[PDB]
Amino acid sequence: MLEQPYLDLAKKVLDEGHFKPDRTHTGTYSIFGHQMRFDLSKGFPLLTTKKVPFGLIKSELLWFLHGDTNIRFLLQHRNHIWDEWAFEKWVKSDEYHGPDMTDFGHRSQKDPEFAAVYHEEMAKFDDRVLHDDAFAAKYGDLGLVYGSQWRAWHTSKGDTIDQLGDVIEQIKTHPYSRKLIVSAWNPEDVPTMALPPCHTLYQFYVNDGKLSLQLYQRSADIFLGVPFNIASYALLTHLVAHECGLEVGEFIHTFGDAHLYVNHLDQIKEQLSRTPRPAPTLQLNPDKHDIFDFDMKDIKLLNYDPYPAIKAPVAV
Amino acid sequence: MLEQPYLDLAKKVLDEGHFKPDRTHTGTYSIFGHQMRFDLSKGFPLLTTKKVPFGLIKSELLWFLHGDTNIRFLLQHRNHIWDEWAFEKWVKSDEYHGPDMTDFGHRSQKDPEFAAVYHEEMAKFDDRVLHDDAFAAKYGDLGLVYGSQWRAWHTSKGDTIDQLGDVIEQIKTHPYSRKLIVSAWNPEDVPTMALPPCHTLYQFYVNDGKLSLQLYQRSADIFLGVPFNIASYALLTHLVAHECGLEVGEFIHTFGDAHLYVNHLDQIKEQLSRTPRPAPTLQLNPDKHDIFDFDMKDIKLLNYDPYPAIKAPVAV
Repeated sequence: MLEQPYLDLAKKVLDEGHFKPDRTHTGTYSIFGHQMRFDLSKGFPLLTTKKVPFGLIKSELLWFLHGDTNIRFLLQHRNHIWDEWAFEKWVKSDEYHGPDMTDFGHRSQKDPEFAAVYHEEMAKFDDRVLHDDAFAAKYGDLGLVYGSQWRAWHTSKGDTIDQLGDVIEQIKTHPYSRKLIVSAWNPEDVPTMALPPCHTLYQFYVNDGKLSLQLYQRSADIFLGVPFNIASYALLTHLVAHECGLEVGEFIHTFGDAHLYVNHLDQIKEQLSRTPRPAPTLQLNPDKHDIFDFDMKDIKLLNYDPYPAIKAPVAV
Repeated sequence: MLEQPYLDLAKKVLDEGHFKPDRTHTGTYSIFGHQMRFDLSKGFPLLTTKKVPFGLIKSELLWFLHGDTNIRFLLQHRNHIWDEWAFEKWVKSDEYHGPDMTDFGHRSQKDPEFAAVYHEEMAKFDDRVLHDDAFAAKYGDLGLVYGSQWRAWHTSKGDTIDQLGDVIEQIKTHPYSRKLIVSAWNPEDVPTMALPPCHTLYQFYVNDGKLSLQLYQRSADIFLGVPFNIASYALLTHLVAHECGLEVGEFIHTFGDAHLYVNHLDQIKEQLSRTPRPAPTLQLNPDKHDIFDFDMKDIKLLNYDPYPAIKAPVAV
C-alpha cells in the first residue's frame, strides 16, 4: 500500500529513536536522515489509516501559490493553522490592552478558564482581520512565510524574486535541469524568525515526460505534521505537472530531524493497528492550467475513505 | 565494508538509470532521490577500491574553512581543481590577447596541438596569479564560491554573514537544534553563476555527544565527483566535531540528480570488480581546535591502502 513508508517511519522512530531534549517540555524520540518516496501514479498519498482534512491543505497551498502572506485568505477559508503566529505579534502591541498572555498554547496546556478567554481573544483577533482592512494589514500579514519565500524573495538590490515562477518556466524550457530548486531558507532572515522554514527547499526533476519532486525537511513531527506535509508537496507536484503539461511521477520526502513527541505514543501505536485502504485519486480542472490563478473547486479528491481521526495533544 | 553504499550507488545507477540529456554531448544515466550514510566511527570513507588524492580535498576544505575565494591559496598547494573557472573569466578580458578559446575542455576533448598551447596559457595564467598580487586580485578571486557562501553570505543591508561560524557556536550552546543549517544556495545569485552550488546545503545534528551531518546534493557525477564529495563532508564533520569537543557519528549523503556519464561505463564496471580493503583512519591536531586556523599538517590520514586510480575522461 501507498502509505506504508509513513507507517514504516512511525515504526522506525519508535525503535531507533533516541531520547532527545525538545524546545518544549514534552520530550521526543528522534532519528536523523531518512528518505521515503511516493509513486504518485499509484494514487494520492493522503493517509487512509487516519482522517486528514484535505480542505485545509488545499487552501494553505493556494495561499502559498498566490504569493499570499495574509491571514485573511485563510480565515476566509476557515483555516486557522497560522493563527497563533500572527495573533502572537498582535498581543505584543500597544493596541492590545486585554488579558495578558506569555507563550500561550503551552500556557494553555495546563488549561484553566484562561484558555476559554484566550478563545475569545483569538475570536476577537480573527474577526478584526476578517472585517477591518487596516487591521488585517498590520497583524494579518505575516511577512516572511512560505508565500513570500517561494514567490517574493527579497534581493539586496531592493527587488523581489519569483523562485517558483522562474522554475516553472525553467521546467518548460529546460526540463532536464538539475538547477530546478526553490529554497525557503534565507540566511539573512533565519536568525530572527519565530519559525524558520521546516520545509527548507525542494527540487523538481523531469525523468520521462514525468515530473518528480524531492522535499528536504529539517525537522518533522511524525504524528502531527508529516501527514499534512506529504499531501502538500504531493499536490504541488500535481499542480506543477499540470501547468507544465507533464505527467506525474514520484514524490520523495527527505528528513533531517524526524521526531515523534512522547505525548503521541499511544496515538501512533493505535493508528498502526489499522491496515490501509485503497488511496484516493486527485483531479485538477482540465480547462484551467494557471496553478497560480487556481481556486478551491478546481482541485478534487476522489474516493477518500479513511479510518477516524486520532485525537492527540498538539505537540506538547 | 564502509564504502559499500558507494558501490551500491554505482550498481543502482547502472540498472535503474534512465537515459538523460546532459548539458554536454556525453549522455548520462541518472536517478533522482537517493540516500547513503557512513558511520564515521568505523573509519574514514575514502574510497579504497580507487586511489583518491586526499591532499587535494584536504587543501580545498581548508580553502573553504578560511573563507578564502582566491585561487592563489590552491595554486600555492598544487590544487588545480578550480583553475578553469577563474581562467575562463581571464580569457574574457581585454588584458587577454593571446590565442582564442571558446568553451575549452570540451573544445579540448577533440584535442589538437591546441590543447597543448592551452596548457601553456593555463601555465601562464596560474603563474601570474602565483607571483603578481594585483593579477591574483582581479582574476584569482572567484567571488561567489563555497568559501564566501559558508562564511560571507552578503546581506541586503550591506553586511556579511558567517553561517558556519554562527552554527559552530550554535552547536556549542544549543546542540539539540534542528536549525543547524548552512546553505550555499542564494536565490539572488543562482541565475547568473556559471556553477550554482552542487552541494546545496547541509545540516548538523547532535545525537549522543555525537555529531552527524547530512549533505543535500542537487547533482552528482557517480564516478568522478562523489568519491571526493564523500571525503569532503566526512572531514567537515570531523573538524566541526573536533572544535566542538564532540564525538563523531554518521555522515548522510542525500542526492537529487545522481548521474554517471556514459563515457565512464567501462571505468566504473572495472572499479566494481575490486573488493574493498579496510578503511583508513583520520587524526586531527589534539593541541589545536580552531578548525579555521587549521593548517595542512594538522590533518593526518592513516592506513590508506587503495587499489590503483582509474583513468577516465573528465565528464565528457
